[PDB]
Amino acid sequence: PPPIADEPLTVNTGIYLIECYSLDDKAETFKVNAFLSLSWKDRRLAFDPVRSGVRVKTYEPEAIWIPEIRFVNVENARDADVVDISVSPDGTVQYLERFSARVLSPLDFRRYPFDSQTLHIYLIVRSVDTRNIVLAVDLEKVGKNDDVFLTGWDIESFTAVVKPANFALEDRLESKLDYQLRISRQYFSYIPNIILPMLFILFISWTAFWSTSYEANVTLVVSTLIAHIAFNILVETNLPKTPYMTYTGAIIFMIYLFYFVAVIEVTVQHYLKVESQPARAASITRASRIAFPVVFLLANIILAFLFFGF
Amino acid sequence: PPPIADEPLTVNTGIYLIECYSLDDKAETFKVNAFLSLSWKDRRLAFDPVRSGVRVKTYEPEAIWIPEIRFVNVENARDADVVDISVSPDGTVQYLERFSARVLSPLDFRRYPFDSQTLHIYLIVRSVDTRNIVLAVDLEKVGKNDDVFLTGWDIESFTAVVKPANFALEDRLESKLDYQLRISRQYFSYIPNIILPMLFILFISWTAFWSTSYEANVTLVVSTLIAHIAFNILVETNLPKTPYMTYTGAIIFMIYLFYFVAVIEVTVQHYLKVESQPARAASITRASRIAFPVVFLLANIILAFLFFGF
Amino acid sequence: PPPIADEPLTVNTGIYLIECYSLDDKAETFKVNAFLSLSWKDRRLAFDPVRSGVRVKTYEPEAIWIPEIRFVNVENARDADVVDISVSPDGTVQYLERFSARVLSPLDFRRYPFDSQTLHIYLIVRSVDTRNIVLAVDLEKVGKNDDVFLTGWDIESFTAVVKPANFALEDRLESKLDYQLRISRQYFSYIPNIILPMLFILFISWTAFWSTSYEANVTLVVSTLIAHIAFNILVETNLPKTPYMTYTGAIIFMIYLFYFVAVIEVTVQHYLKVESQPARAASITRASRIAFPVVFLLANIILAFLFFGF
Amino acid sequence: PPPIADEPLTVNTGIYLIECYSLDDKAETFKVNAFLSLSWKDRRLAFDPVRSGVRVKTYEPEAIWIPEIRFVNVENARDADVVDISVSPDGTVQYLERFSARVLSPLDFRRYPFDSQTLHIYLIVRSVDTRNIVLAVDLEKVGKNDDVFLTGWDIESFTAVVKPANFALEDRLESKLDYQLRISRQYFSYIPNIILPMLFILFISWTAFWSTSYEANVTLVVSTLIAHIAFNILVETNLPKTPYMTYTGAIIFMIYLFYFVAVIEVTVQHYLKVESQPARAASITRASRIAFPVVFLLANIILAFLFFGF
Amino acid sequence: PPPIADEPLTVNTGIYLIECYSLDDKAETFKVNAFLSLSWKDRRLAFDPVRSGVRVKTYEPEAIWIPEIRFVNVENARDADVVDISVSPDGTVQYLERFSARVLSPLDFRRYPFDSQTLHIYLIVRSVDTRNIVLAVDLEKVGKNDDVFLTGWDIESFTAVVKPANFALEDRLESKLDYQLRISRQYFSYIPNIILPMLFILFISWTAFWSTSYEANVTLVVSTLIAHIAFNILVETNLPKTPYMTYTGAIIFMIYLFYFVAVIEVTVQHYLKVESQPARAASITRASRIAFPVVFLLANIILAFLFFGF
Ligand SMILES: [As]
Repeated sequence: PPPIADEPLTVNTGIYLIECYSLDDKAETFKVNAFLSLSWKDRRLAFDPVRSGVRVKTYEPEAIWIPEIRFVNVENARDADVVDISVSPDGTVQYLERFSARVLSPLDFRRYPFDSQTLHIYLIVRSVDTRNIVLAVDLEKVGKNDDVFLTGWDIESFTAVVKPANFALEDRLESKLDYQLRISRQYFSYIPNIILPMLFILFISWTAFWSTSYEANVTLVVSTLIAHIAFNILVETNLPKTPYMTYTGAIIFMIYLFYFVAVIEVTVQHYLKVESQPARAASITRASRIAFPVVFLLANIILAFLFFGF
Repeated sequence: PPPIADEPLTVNTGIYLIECYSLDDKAETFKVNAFLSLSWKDRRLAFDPVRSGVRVKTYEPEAIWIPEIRFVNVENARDADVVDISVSPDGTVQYLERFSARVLSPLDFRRYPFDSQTLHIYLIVRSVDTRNIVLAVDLEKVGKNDDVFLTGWDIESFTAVVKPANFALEDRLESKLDYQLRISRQYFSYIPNIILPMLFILFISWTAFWSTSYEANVTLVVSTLIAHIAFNILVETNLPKTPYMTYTGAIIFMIYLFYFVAVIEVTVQHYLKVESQPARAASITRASRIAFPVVFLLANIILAFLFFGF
Repeated sequence: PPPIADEPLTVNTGIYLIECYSLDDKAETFKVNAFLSLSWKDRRLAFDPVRSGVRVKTYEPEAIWIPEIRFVNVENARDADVVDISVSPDGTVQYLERFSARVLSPLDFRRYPFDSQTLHIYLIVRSVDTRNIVLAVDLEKVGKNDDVFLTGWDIESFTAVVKPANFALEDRLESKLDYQLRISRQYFSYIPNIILPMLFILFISWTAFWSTSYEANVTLVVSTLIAHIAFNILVETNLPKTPYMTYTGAIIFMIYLFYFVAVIEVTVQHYLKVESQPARAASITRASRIAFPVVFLLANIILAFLFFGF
Repeated sequence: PPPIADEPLTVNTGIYLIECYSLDDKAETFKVNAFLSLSWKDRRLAFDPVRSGVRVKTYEPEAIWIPEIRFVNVENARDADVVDISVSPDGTVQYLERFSARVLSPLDFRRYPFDSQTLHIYLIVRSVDTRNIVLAVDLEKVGKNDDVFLTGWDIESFTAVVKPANFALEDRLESKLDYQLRISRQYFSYIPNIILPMLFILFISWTAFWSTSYEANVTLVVSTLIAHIAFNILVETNLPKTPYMTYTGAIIFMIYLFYFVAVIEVTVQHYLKVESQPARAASITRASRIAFPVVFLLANIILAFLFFGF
Repeated sequence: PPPIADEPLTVNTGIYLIECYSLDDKAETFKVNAFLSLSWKDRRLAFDPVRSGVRVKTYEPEAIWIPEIRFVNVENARDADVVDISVSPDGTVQYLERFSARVLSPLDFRRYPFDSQTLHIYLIVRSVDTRNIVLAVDLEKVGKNDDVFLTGWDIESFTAVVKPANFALEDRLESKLDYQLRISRQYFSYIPNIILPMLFILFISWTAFWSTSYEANVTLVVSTLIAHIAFNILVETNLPKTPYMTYTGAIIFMIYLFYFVAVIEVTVQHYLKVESQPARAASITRASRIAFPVVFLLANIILAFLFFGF
């Protein structure tokens, strides 16, 4: 029984994030528990303040006509309990629910450990024989507590795109709003636990530039190459199959090279020291001790620049 | 209370993919959230536009008779909320729901990292005492947004087989339609993370063709063979037990060989260099340095051709 | 309101597997989505074909009395939507639902990678003041599509034990039926990925029978022993804690020995070659080169026979 | 509308375990699916057998007053469907539901691999203005099938403490019963997969008591110490953070020592063989070959005794 | 239909923890099952003890007006069954439910293995046209059994902040209470399983201060460094991405250093012993044997003090 109008009826929205959690980088989802605040004029139930009852009248959902506000990017039906409904005299309705649903917004792992994100929540609404435009009421959208969690993410700002996007979808127009959740990652625990350890093994790797024993140079460059897989694999696991290239996947891969040419040297410092030409060998080995850490720290300035600096 | 007809009543279908996600290579499933668009003439509730009400009359599901459209290949009951029902004058019904269910379509991992897929959604409908034929209405089947996600897959085309398949199933005929979702994989993250690293270790493996120390040749060929298991195991994990042979399972296995004959050589370059016949040894070792990388790159053109080229 | 009878009322059952999936070796469960087909004579609602309406009358569940058919070996309440109910003239009822529940049937991993299974679905029904006997109607039990999936398993046959098992359970007799799903595993991906790789490392292991360097023989036999744990652990993970012995757990363990005595040899080929008695040493080493691969392939014929051949 | 009585009304309980499963050592829970059997005299609905109807009258739950029997140690609300209600003439009610809930009973991992357990299910009931005492009816408590599963546990006995525990809880007395599920673990798969492999590596560890090469003794004692972590870590994972000491955590830890002093020896057999005093060295090494396996098998008799024998 | 009052109506709260469990360090949640005890004067249904019925009258929830008490920090809607409602003569209501919900309270891993925690449960209540103030009744808040579990945590005290926090939230004041659950961790299983094993490997690490073989010193210091990752990774897994530094993450990282300088020494004890200057080498090696374990145990007093002592 929709509110007989003279034009496209505006429904006024708003979301108060109460709880945020389980951001799942693999799945590219995250769970939210918030308030949903709808309101619209349904003159059809305006009500003579003095003549009867009081300032505002309380209805159960079954009584009033309520707009079907579906969330767009959600796994399942949003999971909402109704908090209160309050019809003002002029026929204005005040709806408030408290839903909790897991939201499917994409993430950009291009700078992985040092990435900032922008999550979305949507809200469409399909029309009947009066059109429905949704729009935001920013006093109910200051949604976000001073307790909004989201482990391992700094939360920057919950805003929303005031202007809705009105489509035609199957001979019935819908109206979609964009609620924006901006977050930066807490890179850090990525250092003592990934970056640093990763580097350390790389350095030991090429301690075999001050060594002559092939036996203890393969026992050296090869042992460390293994541990790098232990890190490549550790990192690769908590991260989805991007069709593009990650920052850490870059360096984690660039690293794979400095182990190949590392193993190339140790190898050549021998077919060239069993060829009785140690003239050359400890000339090369001697060089490597510079070329490598340089080319590296060089290729990291090259690489790091390539991602953040551009 | 089904619509009294003069022949098999046609129900007109359509699916607008809203969200796509969690394609699960192991489970051979994927989750979809879409619009379901049904429509049929139920002359039984045609309604004198002028004489009463308006252009089109809105019903709740309980009022009208609605056709039971079950999805065929689904784990559980499809999970739908109803968006709107609109009976036209002539007795034509306009049904629209917005379901979300996880769909069990098979995948062909024969070219694994470089595979294209064709997912299916089904929709049967069993008949009563008027026969039901389903068929597609292509304005509600343009289903698929410009936002359809499906991480790590390029989505090519959502179409549908116009001609339904009508069975006899238990003394009651059913009608099944075929909705087709064609996707190609985003192979790539498979290179810096699998293929390349995998190859690199293989090359280091046979750096022991320019070495004479058995000690550092086993510390060499054997250490790399381990890391290959680290990749065989990593790859074997995100991939089901195909009764056939994968492409990467091919080369990942072909590889296992170039480590066995590699370890064969290093081994023989010694029972033949402690047999005071280094005449032969460094004749073999010398050859291996070619035979191997050739036979390999040869067997990869042979293998690769065997899969893609045929 | 149960159908007043003159004897134990027979309810006629049937299950059409529509979808099969998520067989979970660890959990010993599997999920099924099928048709449930019940039927019984309730003369109490026979209905004068000519005198009124038509050939058959359609009821909602609330109207008719329907038998409580519970599935026995199920995690939770079976998850069924009703497809149609059709009372024939003589008072015969035609019930059809389409449930989906996850089923707890045990598996026998005794031949693990090469095992065939026999899954069960149950269906009890408890009685009131007329006894209920269930029994199968084999036209609704041809249940199983030509699309029944079950990844990594060949499906052999869906049948059912016609004769029900009628118990006394708490001063009320119940009647249970046995629906049988027979499957063989798709052993194979177990070869290029487990068996073969496992063997290869074992062979390299005992390449140290043609070597004299203890340094490169422990670097040899020990490195491979590690990789075998990487396989024991890989295999042990996707497999429950059987109180009995698995086939692959056999050979995977038999293998642990050929590494212990392998490491015994290399070890003794030294306290007996530093004891200036290489007379003996390269007599033993020389032998091992046969004893081992023989005793092995021997113990595998012994072992394999012990499991399959008996 | 509770049954007007002359004293504390006894409600008669009973539980028929139908299914048992998912015992979760980490979570200290387990799932059960059983019958709940309640019964009480509500003279208020006694009913003249001859005068009307029949022997016993069937009610829906809404009609009768039923006692709120909550399970105490449960994660969520118990998940029950009602099987039948049958009021006898004298006003006696026969209630039967078939719930399934996951139960939070603690476990004692003190003897871990060789531990027996005693699970609990509770059932309280709070009173109104007639007191409620619960008590057991042992014909409906023989609950437990001949099919009760519980993977990896031998089920010994389902009994119940006849005398209830009646508290005062918030100015209203409750009555709690204790249903006892006694199980022993199927230790075994813990031997070929943990205990044995664990020991084997320990033995190889100290094969370096018959060796003199420090290079191949560290390559020896150290490589095995790693693999022990692979087992410490494997075992530690499927086991919660006990504030006390596990048996296997004992020996798994005692083991850590025999690798420290093992590495101590190999180390000292060298700063004492490069000190040109091999007089002593191969005197120690010689001793270790006994002290170790003895002190070990000794400390295991000491340790094992300490846990089981006391 | 809220209770017509003369001022802000006080609702009297209380929570009897019945069950506690699944504290999830990664998720920063925990599950609780307790009694919720509300009470308020609704003079509107006072009732002439003598004139009618009895001492107290029992209502179903639908009859009375009940206050909407939502829990604040909860994932989903709290999951409550109602235990009893009892209106006293004066119009006093006695409400009692038994909810079970999972609670999102944050934890401070700053002292990780040796940390004490303070969990929160909240309870807001929004007002209508009489204000609602909640407040605690400490006879229904002694909530907590003598059976409160919470595996791997010692439970210290369940109390509550008597003075509520009254906000203005969207032109309607709410009232929030703070229920406090204080727990200390059962550090311990962290020693035989983490701390000790971790240390042991560190000690073996630097057994290469009494060794001269580079081959057996890298096979030494490097093998142990790996095992440390096996522990860093084991520990890092059951612990969230703190933006701050953990205690064990400190020492687990401080440790990474004593392996780098350890490997630095062994390395330098060689480019300085192949430089025919063993004068210096076995002067350094000799020193390390002290500097290390000291600087360590020193840096641990330094470190441990830095966390607990301040
Ligand atoms: As190694």
